[PDB]
Amino acid sequence: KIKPHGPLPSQTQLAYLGDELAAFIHFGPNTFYDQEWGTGQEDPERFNPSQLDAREWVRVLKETGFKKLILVVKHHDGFVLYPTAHTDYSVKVSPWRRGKGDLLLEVSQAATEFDMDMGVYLSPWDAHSPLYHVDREADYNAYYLAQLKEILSNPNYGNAGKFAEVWMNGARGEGAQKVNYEFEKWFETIRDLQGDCLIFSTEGTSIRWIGNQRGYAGDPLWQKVNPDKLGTEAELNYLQHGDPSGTIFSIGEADVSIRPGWFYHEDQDPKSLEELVEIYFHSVGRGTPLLLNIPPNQAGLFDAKDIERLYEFATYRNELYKEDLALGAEVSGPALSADFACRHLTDGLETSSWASDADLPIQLELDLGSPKTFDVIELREDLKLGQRIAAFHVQVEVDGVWQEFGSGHTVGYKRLLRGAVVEAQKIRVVITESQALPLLTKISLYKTP
Amino acid sequence: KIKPHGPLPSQTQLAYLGDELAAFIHFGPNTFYDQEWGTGQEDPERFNPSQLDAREWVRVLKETGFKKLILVVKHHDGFVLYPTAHTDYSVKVSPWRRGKGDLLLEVSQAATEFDMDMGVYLSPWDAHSPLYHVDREADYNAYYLAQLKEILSNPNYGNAGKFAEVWMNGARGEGAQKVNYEFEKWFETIRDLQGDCLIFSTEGTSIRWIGNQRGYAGDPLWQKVNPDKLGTEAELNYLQHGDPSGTIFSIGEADVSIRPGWFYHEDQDPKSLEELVEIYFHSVGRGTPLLLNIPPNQAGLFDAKDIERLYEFATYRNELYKEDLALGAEVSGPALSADFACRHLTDGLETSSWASDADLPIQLELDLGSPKTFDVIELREDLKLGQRIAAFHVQVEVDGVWQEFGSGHTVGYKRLLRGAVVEAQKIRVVITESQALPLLTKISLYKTP
Ligand SMILES: CC(=O)N[C@@H]1[C@@H](O[C@@H]2O[C@@H](C)[C@@H](O)[C@@H](O)[C@@H]2O)[C@H](O[C@@H]2O[C@H](CO)[C@H](O)[C@H](O)[C@H]2O[C@@H]2O[C@@H](C)[C@@H](O)[C@@H](O)[C@@H]2O)[C@@H](CO)O[C@@H]1O
Ligand SMILES: CC(=O)N[C@@H]1[C@@H](O[C@@H]2O[C@@H](C)[C@@H](O)[C@@H](O)[C@@H]2O)[C@H](O[C@@H]2O[C@H](CO)[C@H](O)[C@H](O)[C@H]2O[C@@H]2O[C@@H](C)[C@@H](O)[C@@H](O)[C@@H]2O)[C@@H](CO)O[C@@H]1O
Repeated sequence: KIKPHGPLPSQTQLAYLGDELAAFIHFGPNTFYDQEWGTGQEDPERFNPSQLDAREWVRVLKETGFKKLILVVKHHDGFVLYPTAHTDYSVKVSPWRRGKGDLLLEVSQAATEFDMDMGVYLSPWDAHSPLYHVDREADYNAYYLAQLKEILSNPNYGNAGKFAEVWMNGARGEGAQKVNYEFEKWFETIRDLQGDCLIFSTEGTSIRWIGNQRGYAGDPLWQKVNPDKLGTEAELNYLQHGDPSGTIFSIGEADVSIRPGWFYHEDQDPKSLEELVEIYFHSVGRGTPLLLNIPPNQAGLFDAKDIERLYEFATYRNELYKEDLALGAEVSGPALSADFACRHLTDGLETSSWASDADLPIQLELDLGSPKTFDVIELREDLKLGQRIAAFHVQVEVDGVWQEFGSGHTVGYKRLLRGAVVEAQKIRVVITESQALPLLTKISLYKTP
Repeated sequence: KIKPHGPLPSQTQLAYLGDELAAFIHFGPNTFYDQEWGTGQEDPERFNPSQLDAREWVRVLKETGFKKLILVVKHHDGFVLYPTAHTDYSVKVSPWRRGKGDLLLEVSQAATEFDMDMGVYLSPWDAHSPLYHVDREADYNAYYLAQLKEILSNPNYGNAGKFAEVWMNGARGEGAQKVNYEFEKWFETIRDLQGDCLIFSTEGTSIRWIGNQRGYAGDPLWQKVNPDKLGTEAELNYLQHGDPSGTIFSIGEADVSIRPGWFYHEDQDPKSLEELVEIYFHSVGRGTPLLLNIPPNQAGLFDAKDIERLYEFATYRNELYKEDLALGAEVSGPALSADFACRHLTDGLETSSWASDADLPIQLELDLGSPKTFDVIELREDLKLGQRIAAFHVQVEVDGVWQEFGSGHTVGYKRLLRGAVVEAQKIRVVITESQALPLLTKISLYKTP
């Protein structure tokens, strides 16, 4: 047996890493006020998306490869998009659905139909609530917690009653009240109702912020941190790269809007395909999920251009992965045992993996059997045994000279590394630094479309 | 009052950093044999450029903003491109210029005319020389040394007899003799003849390899290293990022070819303008020089496409820097003294700088006086006092919300950081990690053409 190394991921964490793509939905009063942050003074009468079709949101996301939908149900403005018992500042007083509307239910029904996992974003900062004050913070915490209970205990919310992620945004305006949150009590309730449901927060939960809203994970990206170096004043580079000596497994989730803003603005356009592809390689291609925000318009529909762009992005990915040019390639180099043999890297069996306790550097050489043309290499670690690799490089033989293809720090769950398009038959993967004996589950090669 | 921090750059190091752009020329038997490496078996009869014109090489490089030209005078194949006294394997037995050719002379004459600084590449690995053998190590070292003297002592070579850089490539083929080099003796002779002349080597000299041939400097890029971690087995990431605790100032030179290969190949084309721009931002824009290789063809001329590409590249840079949108902006934040005032960051005077010993984070806010449109910020440290900054980020105010523009690790001699195109009047530069109290000499803003 190989012993584990470092902090190990939970099954829910591994599941998210495997899923890769999640969608965010920011929609609410801000959409009608053409703004990014609201004050809590917005008029509920303005909230009337009469053409809203939550099933279309879910259908398009499902068809374009998203595996989770994180819905904003209360942004910083404090307007609640389901009929909570706990405030009057909700859809109950809006004309939408004649006051009888429940956006969390509408989305949940569609998600259940499509087997789309659900997340829920409930803003800690609340610019509306009279309880949002240091002098009333116990009451505000009870309000927040009561809403968690309403959302997470109702079998009609979630994907068949299940939530996969809870989002606790760390943002608060200059000159807001400095309310402190009862995080542990909140986390306890989340477990009680939803088990190992992932939580995004400023604290030492299973998901952290990557430290930017550009969709950019660092290299290295260690999916681990020490919770005592988080909080609202966590260093951006600490979030972006993680901690080589981290004590908990932590996914640095890469959130980014398809538009400049999180909410829909008529005068904005979605990112180009080119732009989304760069994001993809720097998020999913660095071993962390991409959480891409798609904001419905004032009608309650995704914008036509955004929809087109999501199908274009899905096509791109489907084409990228159409053929693994490394499948069945002969692999040589050191290997711990037959059970961890080199051939496990290209055998297309996800139940087989390679490992070596040899001295570094470790050099794996692939022979594709004939010259093939590629510009992407994919490597994967076995994170059930912990993240280990800290430096590697790749070379390709060109006219009898071993030339560089590219280099990196970490591998993680999955690392895509691009290089110049090359026609080659022999490739070397060289592991040069690792915290423990390296394991890899797969080496793949692709040509970008 | 301010004490220096860390290893300080030499005058020659600072001059190169200020110059930013160097050209490389790989030309020789390999050009005629359509290969990247040679064996020393190449036939000197075949070395016969129809129309070589070094003045044209120099003219174009000068007009396109290059400040130094590093010329290969002997590649791994061992063929010497000046009439050396120390081997018969040279242009003396070539039909070029009826056996009387001297490529170093032709280049130096033109370089002297155009005041183009000169570098020389003399390959340590020599596949031809009968002295290149462990049994004949001292004889090979004496051969290499004698050639350094031929090159570096002759007033007709260099820019008016001066060389700015000597290049000692670390590459050697796997099969080759394991000759060791008399580095210290070589460096002493280089100092005797050429003073502070920069040296690129695998050892602890003034220039190191960045660790790839893609034109990519890391972030961070510490322009310093510990010589005990260099040699041929230096880790690539160590070269690419430098050493936060480095003991010598070291420029990680970013060398890259305009083509896939270093030598000219008929079937290859130059990089796009877009590709060169990306390289630029990741080399010069991360505080290190770009050394761009332009290989003459079999006629001894630069390819017409390569030339056009060099002009397009120069045009781009000229446009980019045409207007500094931050000039004269009001700058607020902590400052060490009147001598180090905030206003020095945008006063246009290269002799005024800012510093602060305030507790981190240090926040500098610029007010441009009116909304301006930009997508690049430039920061510079004062490396005469040592490299210090280890983390910073930049924010811009958009509709009363402070939004991120971008973040990084190091600044160094010069850091360009691109962000989404924004129209803003107010920007914040926030320094969050620094090895000693931070200094900056300038903040500039540009719009990419
Ligand atoms: C309008 C806008 O761009 N605001 C950002 C703010 O984004 C927040 O998160 C996004 C997803 C969206 O819901 C926004 O409306 C919301 O304000 C950024 O806040 C960070 O957001 C990330 C998620 O991307 C985390 O939630 C993180 O904890 C937030 O940073 C915290 O709060 C900031 C105000 C700072 O105090 C920061 O140091 C904290 O960690 C902030 C990022 O600076 O930038 C705009 O405010
Ligand atoms: C054909 C080719 O691409 N060769 C590279 C080789 O490039 C060398 O340098 C360039 C500029 C050109 O003159 C090539 O003909 C020449 O072989 C690379 O060698 C590294 O080169 C850099 C400069 O870019 C430094 O000179 C560095 O010291 C070299 O690496 C050393 O030698 C290698 C063979 C490895 O042992 C390496 O770890 C050493 O540092 C190498 C890079 O691996 O790749 C091709 O051979």
